[PDB]
Amino acid sequence: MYTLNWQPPYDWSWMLGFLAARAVSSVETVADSYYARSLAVGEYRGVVTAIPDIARHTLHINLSAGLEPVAAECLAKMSRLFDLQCNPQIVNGALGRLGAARPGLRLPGCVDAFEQGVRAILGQLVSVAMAAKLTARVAQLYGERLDDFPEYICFPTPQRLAAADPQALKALGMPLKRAEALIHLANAALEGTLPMTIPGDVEQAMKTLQTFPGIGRWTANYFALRGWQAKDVFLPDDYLIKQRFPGMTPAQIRRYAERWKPWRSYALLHIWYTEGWQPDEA
DNA sequence: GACATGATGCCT
DNA sequence: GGCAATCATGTCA
Ligand code: NA
Repeated sequence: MYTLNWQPPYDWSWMLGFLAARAVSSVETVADSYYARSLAVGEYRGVVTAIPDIARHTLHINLSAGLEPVAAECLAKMSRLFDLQCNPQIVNGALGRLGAARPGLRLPGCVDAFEQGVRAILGQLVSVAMAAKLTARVAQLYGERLDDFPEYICFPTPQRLAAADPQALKALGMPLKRAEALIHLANAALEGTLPMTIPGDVEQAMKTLQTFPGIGRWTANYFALRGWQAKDVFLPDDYLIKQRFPGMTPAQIRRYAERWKPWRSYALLHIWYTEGWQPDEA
């Protein structure tokens, strides 16, 4: 019913492929031509479907009945998930050769910052496939099924996670520190200690998110990128990044990444998806 | 089974 | 730089 525009080029197969690898069973459904998932805007809940239209560079958003009242907030969420604000002619004209290979590359955002936080935490150490299994387990155990769309389940809400038993989450296959971290993150969301949208001083914000238990530099940086759609952050502590920077240490990688300001976030994404990439020997 | 390795948090 | 950490895989006695 709703239509949003985007500025070509846009690589929909990469975006959907990125979201597919991380899809939580019963929450999201990712196809080649569309994306769908349960969605809760406050006491309102339902299913959102995003169907791109490469031809007319338009994204069609469909909403089940229960979300109609809060349509705009739903559109705002899909626009942050799919990064429709992106001006590729600017980012590429800044990353040079680094982006030449994938010009329609976008920053996968999120639909709800608290949810992205959960994911960030359970995305530590393990592979993308195991973090996905973990998040599915947490969802099946703490989420709520939709009334009118039984196949779907809503992602666990902060209140429910704040009440959870640490051991109950642990027994799902995660370290206790990780389980406790989720419980603390949920309590921050409950009271508002968790910035739900990008703040004025991202750096200072991350610095504070780093005081929470179970949340370190990788998690806060990753959260900022995905949950706040922050455009200028790098993940030097990332397992695949250290592998892209053979030998170089995190701090090194840091000064080296600076050359990509203020689009470091996009650079991280291009480097993640450039199989044999390596730094241009200084 | 005792290890050790693959895929972040946090302390000294 | 080391200790803690979970599930999955691969050695080795
Ligand atoms: Na911390």
